[PDB]
Amino acid sequence: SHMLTNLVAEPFAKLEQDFGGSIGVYAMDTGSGATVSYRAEERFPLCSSFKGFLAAAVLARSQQQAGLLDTPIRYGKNALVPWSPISEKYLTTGMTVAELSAAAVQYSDNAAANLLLKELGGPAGLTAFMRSIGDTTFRLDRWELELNSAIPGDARDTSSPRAVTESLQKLTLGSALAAPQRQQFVDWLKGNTTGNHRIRAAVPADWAVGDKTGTCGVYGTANDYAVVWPTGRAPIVLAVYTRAPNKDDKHSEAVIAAAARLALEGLG
Ligand SMILES: O=C(Nc1nnn[nH]1)c1cc(-c2ccccc2)n(-c2ccccc2)n1
Repeated sequence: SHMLTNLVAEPFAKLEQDFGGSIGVYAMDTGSGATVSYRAEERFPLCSSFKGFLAAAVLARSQQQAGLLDTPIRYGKNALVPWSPISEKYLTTGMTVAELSAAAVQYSDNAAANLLLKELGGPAGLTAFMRSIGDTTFRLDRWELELNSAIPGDARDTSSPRAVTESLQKLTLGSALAAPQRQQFVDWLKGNTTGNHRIRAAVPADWAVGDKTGTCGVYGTANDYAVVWPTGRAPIVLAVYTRAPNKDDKHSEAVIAAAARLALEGLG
């Protein structure tokens, strides 16, 4: 589908010129097979958007570990990382593995993320899971909050919008997860609360959307990926990532939404 990529090439370049940074977009229409690419193979910092794959990784481990999702996890005050709005409310009680996973996806809870990263063997364990579903691009290298440095040219804690999309499609529509675990992942993504102004702001009001956002902040680095379900039609999977050369460059949610629109425009 080289035709549709060329259709939106000039609009995408004008958008990233207005933003003053780089924009990486990949989108595939599972109803036709048409794809749109713009910097889709370049590396962008994952930021918080890794927590979606972190939850899918926990779901795959629950398959051969029955009752993993129900295992209570108690944690002290030192386990609290800045921006842990869900975990700091159960500090005196604890939470379940499934609760921590839903908090990491839907609220980007950081203490919950590090607690789950520890459950999987650290960032290498999550990287191991993505390789095991066919993703050779994804890599996680550090924990919260070190993974958010978004240093120009640093491949640590990065993936490509295409690999993100391809892996998201495998885990939400393909066979990387079993039918029970697949629906829970889609359900966790559908209930995300942090993405109202990104991909969700780019789709019609009747579309069902599951997404996970990321906001390094520095270097104008923010992102969003989603599986969107048009009414009575096959779903589209897409990923939109941005970065910028200067540490104090500001990210733009509006730019992310506008990029999600141009990709849907490219696919129809
Ligand atoms: O990515 C993020 N958030 C999100 N976006 N979409 N969903 N969640 C996100 C949040 C934060 C953060 C900010 C303040 C306090 C605690 C954490 N940092 C962060 C962490 C360290 C250095 C620079 C940025 N990055």
